[PDB]
Amino acid sequence: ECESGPCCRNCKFLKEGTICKRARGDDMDDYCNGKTCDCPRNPHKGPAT
Repeated sequence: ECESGPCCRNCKFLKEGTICKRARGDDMDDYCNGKTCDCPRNPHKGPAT
């Protein structure tokens, strides 16, 4: 599969812990997980990253 959400390369998963969107406050960024490029969610409402 080519899960084309360039939190991938073009198709290929980034380095497990590589931010899509540089969110801050509640959602502490949005890392591609080696598995998925659906700009994956990172809740962690409180502690950073």
